[PDB]
Amino acid sequence: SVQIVYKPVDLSKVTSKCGSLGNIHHKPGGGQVEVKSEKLDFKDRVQSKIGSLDNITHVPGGGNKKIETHKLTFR
Amino acid sequence: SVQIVYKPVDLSKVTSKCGSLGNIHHKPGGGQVEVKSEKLDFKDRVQSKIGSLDNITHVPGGGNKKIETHKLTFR
Amino acid sequence: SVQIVYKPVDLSKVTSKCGSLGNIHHKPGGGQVEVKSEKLDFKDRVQSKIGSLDNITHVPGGGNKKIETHKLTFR
Amino acid sequence: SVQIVYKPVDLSKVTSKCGSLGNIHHKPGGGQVEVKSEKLDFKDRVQSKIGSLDNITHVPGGGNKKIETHKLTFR
Amino acid sequence: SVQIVYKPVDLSKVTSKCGSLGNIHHKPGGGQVEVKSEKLDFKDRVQSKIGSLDNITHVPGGGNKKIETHKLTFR
Amino acid sequence: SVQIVYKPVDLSKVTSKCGSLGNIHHKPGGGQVEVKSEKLDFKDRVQSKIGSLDNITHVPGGGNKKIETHKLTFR
Repeated sequence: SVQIVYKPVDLSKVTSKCGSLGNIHHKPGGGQVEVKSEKLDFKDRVQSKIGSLDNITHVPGGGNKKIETHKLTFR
Repeated sequence: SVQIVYKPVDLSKVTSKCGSLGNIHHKPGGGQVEVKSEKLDFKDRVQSKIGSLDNITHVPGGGNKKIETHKLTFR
Repeated sequence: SVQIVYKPVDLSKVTSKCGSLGNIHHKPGGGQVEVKSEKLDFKDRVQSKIGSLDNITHVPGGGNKKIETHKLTFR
Repeated sequence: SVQIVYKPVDLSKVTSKCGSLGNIHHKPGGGQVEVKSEKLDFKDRVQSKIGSLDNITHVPGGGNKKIETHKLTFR
Repeated sequence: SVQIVYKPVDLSKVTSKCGSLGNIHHKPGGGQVEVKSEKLDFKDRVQSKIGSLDNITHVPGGGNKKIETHKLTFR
Repeated sequence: SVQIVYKPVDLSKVTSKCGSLGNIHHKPGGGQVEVKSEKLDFKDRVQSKIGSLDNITHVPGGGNKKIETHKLTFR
C-alpha cells in the first residue's frame, strides 16, 4: 500500500517599502543620425531599423515577484 | 508498504525598506552618429540597427524575488 | 516498510534597509560615431549594430533574491 | 551750472539649472512630549507653545534673488 | 561748472548648474521629551517652547543671490 | 571746472557646476530629554526652550552670491 501526503505550508512574505520613487529621466537618441547609402545590391531579405526604437522606462512601485512550482509525479 | 510524508514549512521573509529612491538620469546616445555607406554588395540577409535602441531604465520600489520549486517524483 | 518524513523548516530572512538611493547618471555613447564603408562584398548573413544599444540602468529599492529548491526523488 | 547724468546699464543674469529636485523628507516632532505641571503660580503674562510648531519645508525650483537699489540724492 | 557722468556697466553672470538635487532627510526631535514642573513661582513674564519648533528644510534649485547698490550723493 | 566720469565695467562670472547633490541626513535631537524642576522662584522674565528648535537643513543647488556696492559721493 502506497500512501503519499503532500502538505507543504507557505507563510512567506515578499515585501517592499519605498518612501518616494521619482525624478527618472530616460533620454535615448538625442544625437543626430545620418545614413547615406549609395549603390547597394541586396539579393536576400533586408531588415533595417534607424532612429530610436524599443527604448523602455519601467518604473514599478513594487515589482516584487514570487514564483512557486509544485509537482507531484507518480508512475 | 511505502509511506511518504512531504511537509516542508516556509515562514521566510524577503523584505526591503527604502527611505527615498530617485534622481535617476539615463541619457544614452547623446553623441552624433554618421553612417556613410557606398558601393556595398550583400548576397545574404542583412540586419541593421542605427541610433539609440533597447535602452532600459528599470527602477522598482522593491524588486525582491522569491523562487521556490517543490518536486516529489515517485517511480 | 519504507517510511520517509520530509519536514524542512525555513524561518529565514533576506532583508535590506537603505536610507536613500539616488543621483544615478548613466550616459553611454556621448562620443561621435562615423562608419564609412566602401567596396565591401558579403556572401553570407550580416548583422550590424551601430550607435547606443542595449544599455541598462537597473536601480531596485531592494533587489533581494531567495532561490529555494526542494526535491524528494524515490525509485 | 550743475549737470548730472545717471545712466547705469545692467545686462546681468541670475540663472539656475536643476536636472531634478526631489525626495525631501521633513519629519519634525516624531518624539513623544509630556508636560506635567503642578502648583505653579504666575503673576504676569504667560506664553506657552507645546508640540510641533512653525516647521517649514521650503523647496523652490529656483529661489534666485536679485536686489538692486538706485539712489540719486541732490541737496 | 560741475559735470558728473555716472555710467557703470554690468554684464555680470551668477549661474549654477546642478545635475540632480535630492534625497534630503531632516528629522528633528525624534527623542522623547518630558518636562515635570512642580511648585514654581513666577513674578514676571514667562515664555515657554516645548517640542519641535521652527525647524527649516530649505532646498532651492538655485538659491543664487545678487545684491547691487548704486548711490550718487551730491551736496 | 570739476569733471567726474564714473564708468566701471563688470564682465564678472560667479559660476558653479555640480554633477549631483544629495543623500543629506540631518537628525538633531534623537536623544531623550528630561527636565525635572522643583521649588524654583523667579522674580524677573523667564525664557525657556526645550526640545529640538531652530534646526536648519539648507541645501541650494548653487548658493552663489555676488555683492557689488557703487558709491560716488560729492561735497
